[PDB]
Amino acid sequence: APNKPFPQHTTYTSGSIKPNHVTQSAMDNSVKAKWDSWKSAYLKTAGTGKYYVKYQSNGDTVSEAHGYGMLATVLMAGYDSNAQTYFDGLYQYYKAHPSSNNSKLMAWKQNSSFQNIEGDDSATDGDMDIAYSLLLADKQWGSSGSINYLQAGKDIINAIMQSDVNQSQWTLRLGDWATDNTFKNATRPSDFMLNHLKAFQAATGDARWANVIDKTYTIINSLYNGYSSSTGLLPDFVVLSGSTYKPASADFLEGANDGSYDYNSCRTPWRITTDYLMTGDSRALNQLNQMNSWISAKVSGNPSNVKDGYKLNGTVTGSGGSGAFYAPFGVSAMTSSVNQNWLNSVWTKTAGSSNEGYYEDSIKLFSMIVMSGNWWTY
Repeated sequence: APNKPFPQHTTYTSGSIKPNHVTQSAMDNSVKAKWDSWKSAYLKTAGTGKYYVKYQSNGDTVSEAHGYGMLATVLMAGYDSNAQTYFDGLYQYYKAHPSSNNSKLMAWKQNSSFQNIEGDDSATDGDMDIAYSLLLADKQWGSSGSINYLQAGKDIINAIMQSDVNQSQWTLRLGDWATDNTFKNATRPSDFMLNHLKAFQAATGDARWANVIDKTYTIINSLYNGYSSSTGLLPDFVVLSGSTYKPASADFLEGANDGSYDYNSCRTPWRITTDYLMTGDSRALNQLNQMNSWISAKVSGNPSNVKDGYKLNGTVTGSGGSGAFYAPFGVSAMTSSVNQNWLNSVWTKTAGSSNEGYYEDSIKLFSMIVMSGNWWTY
């Protein structure tokens, strides 16, 4: 039986808050309902012994989606009696899709027949969530069964350090391909999963992870003060120019909003706050607090007014509402009791929302796990 069955009712750092206009059991049951709806839409078989996550309508996948499936299945054990079967199947799918640069990392994208497409290099975020999910699996089920989760997790973590970390700068690369002069020093703030990195250090003893945590907090604060002092917002991509990290310019890698708060960075208020929640580490607290203050004022406290993109100065770039964007602000709102009403509003919006699509629904689900007090770490 699972050692950390959902719901764990984790105690987060002192002074943090959870929604308080609904009961704890209503929250737990909302998460349960969202998990059932997520799996019904997104969690699919992938040939015998394998599962995968369908990230788009045509049945393609990416390693980001894979790692969200792995993470969710382990967190939802205790509720979902098939959690370990799903997790194991997802594991076997990951093992069958090694990156062409480091065989412990994952080839980032497959078509609907599970063949690698668009290049078979890794993506650092998918790698990191797969790695973290394996440490959680060791906690959840133990490593004595048919898969030694802890060892699998160490092996991928060491690979991330080997191939997905720039060890000159102690920054996370975009992936194991990102080694040339244009891309080697670039980093994606949505990969700043500081609390995953602490877990990596704990599992391996490698203090290089501490170097990356330290540098990454320095970058967050440099960009905050330098580029987003009134909003707290971080750009989709960051580049090193001369002495200083800066937002990327348009069409650096994905599109026109590469130096703005867009579809990558919408995850940062979730990923960064989680370290604070779990540890009390206050090194991004001013940045997160500024975000809370700015967004809740920007939208007059109504989560339906959050748009799917902003410039770093707070100018709207998005054209619509999106749970990928409102739900992570719910998590950052948890830093202070001054946001109680705003956090309650985000909760209600998120829990009451319809299925929007793989990306939005995954982000809402994790945000709900966190807001309900059910996140936990290695």
